[PDB]
Amino acid sequence: TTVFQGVAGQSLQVSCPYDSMKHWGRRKAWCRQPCQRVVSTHNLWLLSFLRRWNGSTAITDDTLGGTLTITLRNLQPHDAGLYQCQSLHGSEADTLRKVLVEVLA
Amino acid sequence: DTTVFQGVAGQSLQVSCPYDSMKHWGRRKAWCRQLPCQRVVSTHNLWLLSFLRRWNGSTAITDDTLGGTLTITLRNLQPHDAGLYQCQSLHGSEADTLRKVLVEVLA
Amino acid sequence: TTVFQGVAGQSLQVSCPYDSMKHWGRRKAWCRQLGEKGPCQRVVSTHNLWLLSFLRRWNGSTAITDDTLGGTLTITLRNLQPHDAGLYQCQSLHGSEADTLRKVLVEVL
Amino acid sequence: TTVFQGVAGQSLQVSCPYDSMKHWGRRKAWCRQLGPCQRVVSTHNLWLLSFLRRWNGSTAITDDTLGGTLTITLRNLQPHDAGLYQCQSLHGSEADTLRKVLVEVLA
Amino acid sequence: TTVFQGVAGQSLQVSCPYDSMKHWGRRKAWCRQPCQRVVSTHNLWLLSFLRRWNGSTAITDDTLGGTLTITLRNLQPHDAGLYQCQSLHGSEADTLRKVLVEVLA
Amino acid sequence: TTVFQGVAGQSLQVSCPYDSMKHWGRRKAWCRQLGEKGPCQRVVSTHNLWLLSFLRRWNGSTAITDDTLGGTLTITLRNLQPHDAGLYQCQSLHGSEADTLRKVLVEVLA
Ligand SMILES: *[C@@H]1O[C@H](CO)[C@@H](O)[C@H](O)[C@H]1NC(C)=O
Ligand SMILES: *[C@@H]1O[C@H](CO)[C@@H](O)[C@H](O)[C@H]1NC(C)=O
Ligand SMILES: *[C@@H]1O[C@H](CO)[C@@H](O)[C@H](O)[C@H]1NC(C)=O
Ligand SMILES: *[C@@H]1O[C@H](CO)[C@@H](O)[C@H](O)[C@H]1NC(C)=O
Ligand SMILES: *[C@@H]1O[C@H](CO)[C@@H](O)[C@H](O)[C@H]1NC(C)=O
Ligand SMILES: *[C@@H]1O[C@H](CO)[C@@H](O)[C@H](O)[C@H]1NC(C)=O
Repeated sequence: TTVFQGVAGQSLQVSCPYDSMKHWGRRKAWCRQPCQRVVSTHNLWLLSFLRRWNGSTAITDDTLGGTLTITLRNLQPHDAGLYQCQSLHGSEADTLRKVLVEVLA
Repeated sequence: DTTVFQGVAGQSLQVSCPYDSMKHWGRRKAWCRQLPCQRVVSTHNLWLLSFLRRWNGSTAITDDTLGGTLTITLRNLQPHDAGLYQCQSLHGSEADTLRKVLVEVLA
Repeated sequence: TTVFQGVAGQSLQVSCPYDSMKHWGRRKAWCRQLGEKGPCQRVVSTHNLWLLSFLRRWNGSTAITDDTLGGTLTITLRNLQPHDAGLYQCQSLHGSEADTLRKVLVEVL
Repeated sequence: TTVFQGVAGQSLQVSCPYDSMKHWGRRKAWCRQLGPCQRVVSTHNLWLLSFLRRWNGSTAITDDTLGGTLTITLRNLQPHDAGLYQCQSLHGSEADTLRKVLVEVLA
Repeated sequence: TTVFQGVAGQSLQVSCPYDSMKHWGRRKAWCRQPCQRVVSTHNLWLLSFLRRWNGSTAITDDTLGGTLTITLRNLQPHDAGLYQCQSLHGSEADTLRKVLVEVLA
Repeated sequence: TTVFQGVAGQSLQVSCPYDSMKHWGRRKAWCRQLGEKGPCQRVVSTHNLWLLSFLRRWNGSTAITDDTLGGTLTITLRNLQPHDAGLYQCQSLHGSEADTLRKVLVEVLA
């Protein structure tokens, strides 16, 4: 597990490394813990660089470097908890990283 | 603060400007001189080709939007090129400053 | 050891030459070494496909490109800060071993 | 005749500006004074691919023909690399000196 | 109306900037003041970088950076006058810039 | 003819520059010359697919690779031994023929 803390009201940047060759062709998803799915990368894998949003949560993927980037805009106290980066393939979903987010003031 | 770059006259000077790639996602960049900030060069009008080097006179510019770095080349640097400049990020008709740069020329 | 020094807040370019024939076909890595035979932690490596070594790979604020014809490995430390100073290794990968191409001290002015 | 100073064991970049319209369509070369100037590297035989890096030994050359900048890279600079060199613009069978360069190796 | 001044018997380089995306696909012309056409860029717009000559006048176009370059080789007093850079579209021609060429001994 | 000397037991690198435009599309070969314009015993040649000329090709402890853009052929003699010494040709191949790019004397030192 990894912990990311950010000041309230600002953007928090969560980085998620993976093996770019192992997960080649797979979309990624950001979910919160069951595991409520928040956002996934674009349906067209060659457009994984595209920033996609759910509310004030953005996801973007560098598939050459193997870096998945989740952005949390306007970090509120409610946004603390436990989340997962996952790699989707068919119906299954391997966890890439489990992430705990903290807020400060 | 304002970064200082030093180059020898008659040689090429590479000025770099880091920025946050998420904050400025999708935004073109520009390079201008202070006299007001007079525009010198901007990156490609199509953001997905920001890596393509654009020239204006002896100044070139390229953008690496994934790494979050803007690179400006001052070709054949001359003492009259010394002065104050700005890396900017454009959206709508506003120009957010990313870095103030001071260019010094030597012997 | 070779010393590279740069101004803080500006990009620093580090180049490691190597024998292109001895390390033909090998991927490269840049790593940070904290002990004479210390952990030596991976920072960034070249493309998983060796014929695409020339493509810039980013990890964080570090970029790597390899010129396998000239035998020159180029590392870019973007926005150099004091915490970047220290000892690093250019390494050539084969199997699960890494051979040292060059030891590099990064100093920050 | 400009002086380019480089640290030994590191790659030294020599940059060489030229009038891009007066040398249009022309190949460029790097040579070392010995005395006659002996040819080291030249740019791509096809002028429209001059941007493509060409190596001879520990010397590389690339040409940006739009901006009018020629770049030479001395790889792994050694003490025996110091000396006088020349950027040349080729046309027919004559070579015009674009820039005389003194290379200085430090330590 | 910008002024360009060049010593007689030597090359004068006249540069006209323009908006590259606005003029995408359009060829350019150099005209002398009606407006008598002197030289225009290549018929194949993807070869606009090609230097075209009319006598001692040459024209070349950088469609990526949006810079048109006119060269008056071996400038002579009878080349002084008022000129125009133009963008050709369909059958019309829009003035990019008006250029005053001046010569010195 | 130029001499390339190496110490016995270590890799020796031979270089053959050539006019990359003149020899565009031609494979290259390293062969041992045993007579006055006579037998050229072929040792190793670059890849049969010319766009793959960068590929390292082996015969025993001898390797060849070709930089067709810069115009440089590289022969590697790994673990140089006395039986490697001799007169060699760098060749440019076309049809059934061969143009001599360079003549090389390989010498071994203990
Ligand atoms: C956005 O996140 C909420 C939070 O659970 C979820 O209910 C909703 O379905 C998401 N939107 C989309 C389009 O998936
Ligand atoms: C180049 O500079 C001129 C004036 O300095 C300006 O009119 C032109 O639009 C510029 N071009 C670019 C691509 O910035
Ligand atoms: C980037 O760094 C992280 C740890 O900081 C590591 O997990 C990942 O493998 C690295 N990426 C590459 C391509 O080396
Ligand atoms: C490289 O330079 C050397 C002189 O230092 C020369 O003999 C050789 O021919 C050059 N290479 C090419 C491909 O011309
Ligand atoms: C340019 O060419 C046109 C016809 O293409 C001709 O009428 C004109 O005289 C020429 N101008 C010069 C300066 O040669
Ligand atoms: C290796 O070279 C010898 C001559 O030295 C030759 O007879 C043999 O056929 C070569 N083998 C291959 C696989 O090319």
